[PDB]
Amino acid sequence: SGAIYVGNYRVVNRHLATHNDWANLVWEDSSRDLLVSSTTAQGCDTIARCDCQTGVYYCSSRRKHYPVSFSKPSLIFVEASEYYPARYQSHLMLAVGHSEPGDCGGILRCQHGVVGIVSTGGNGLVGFADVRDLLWLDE
Ligand SMILES: COc1ccccc1CN1C[C@@H](C(N)=O)CCC1=O
Ligand SMILES: [Zn+2]
Repeated sequence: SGAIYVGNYRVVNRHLATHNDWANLVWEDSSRDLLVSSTTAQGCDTIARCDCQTGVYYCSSRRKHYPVSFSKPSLIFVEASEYYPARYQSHLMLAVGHSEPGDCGGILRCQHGVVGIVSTGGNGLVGFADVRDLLWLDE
């Protein structure tokens, strides 16, 4: 679990969105595994606007943060789960590291701010859904 809070927005993994997230929907994209809902409270996370390929992510299945190198956002084939059939997920970044389904929502950060959230894993890889291209999150 986990979310990003910036301004009047809440960014979560689309497959973990609640009834309240869907009742206050701002934007969602199944191909990216992202959903953004509106909030009444003001959030103060900072979104990165950069092309970093190194950062640190939080792994709840180890209660640890890990430094990683990751690929630039791209279209990657993701095996089926109970939430999606096998498909290409867009705007995904991969790194070598540990990830279990419950790790989804853990933040990946660089020196400029939040880069994305855990969205995929297995076979010793971890995948992060990018948010750096969503410029409207700041306004
Ligand atoms: C071993 O599978 C994983 C490991 C870490 C994280 C996630 C998974 C598998 N997964 C993929 C998600 C997606 N983005 O398509 C949907 C929910 C889910 O359980
Ligand atoms: Zn950066």
